[PDB]
Amino acid sequence: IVGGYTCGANTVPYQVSLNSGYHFCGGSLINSQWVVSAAHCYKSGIQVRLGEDNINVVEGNEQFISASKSIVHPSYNSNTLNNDIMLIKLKSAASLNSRVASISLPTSCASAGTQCLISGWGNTKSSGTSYPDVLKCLKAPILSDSSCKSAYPGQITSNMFCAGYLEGGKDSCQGDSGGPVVCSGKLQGIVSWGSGCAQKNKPGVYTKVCNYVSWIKQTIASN
Ligand SMILES: NC(=[NH2+])c1ccc2nc(C(O)(O)c3nc4ccc(C(N)=[NH2+])cc4[nH]3)[nH]c2c1
Ligand SMILES: [Ca+2]
Ligand SMILES: [Mg+2]
Ligand SMILES: [Zn+2]
Ligand SMILES: [Zn+2]
Ligand SMILES: [Zn+2]
Repeated sequence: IVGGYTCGANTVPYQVSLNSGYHFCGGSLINSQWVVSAAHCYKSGIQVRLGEDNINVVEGNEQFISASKSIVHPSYNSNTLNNDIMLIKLKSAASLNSRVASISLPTSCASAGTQCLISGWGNTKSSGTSYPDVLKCLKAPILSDSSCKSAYPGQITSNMFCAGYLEGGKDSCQGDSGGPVVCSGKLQGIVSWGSGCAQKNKPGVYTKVCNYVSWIKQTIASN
């Protein structure tokens, strides 16, 4: 996350860290047994880490659980990143508390203008590499699809939306990947892609989760 701030320990209780021997992506807990993340974060051998803040220090509120199954969206296009969402099932159900909580899926999609919270342990330098050990937050509004499409002509579909600052400076970045974008209490986006990070006129692109609620509910009930 570039131009963000330190969230604070366990202030984003639904945030997860996907670890395959090191943190590689983020994700969101949707109930005690399932996590939603991005399909471009797909790997085999994933361990989910809940209650994290400093991912390099066992501070006491973590739960480390292995994934029993991963389901990448059936129409995921790795070339365009259209339908960039995946579901991970845990081997054991997590114990939810103040520090580990699930986030609610939306009833409707959110409007442009709406401010959201995005978080992750991803890169924090636009030009450089600096990876943080504690969770970083960023508040950004959803941009109109018009400015999104102008920034990325012929690359945006109806399953994506942009959020950010066209002036540059603030953005999610690699590592934040799969992470949450919460606006008004609902999970509305998944950190998917961008052009570099925090570049002017190159806002972040997010998966539009409100278009996947029936797939998510049907998939978790039958698995
Ligand atoms: N080595 C790894 N473990 C790793 C993990 C995830 C990655 N994801 C990318 C990316 O290439 O897929 C990537 N994810 C992005 C998310 C947001 C923005 C943005 N808003 N500018 C840009 C991004 N680029 N590389 C990655 C490398
Ligand atoms: Ca920790
Ligand atoms: Mg994240
Ligand atoms: Zn990359
Ligand atoms: Zn990238
Ligand atoms: Zn990524």
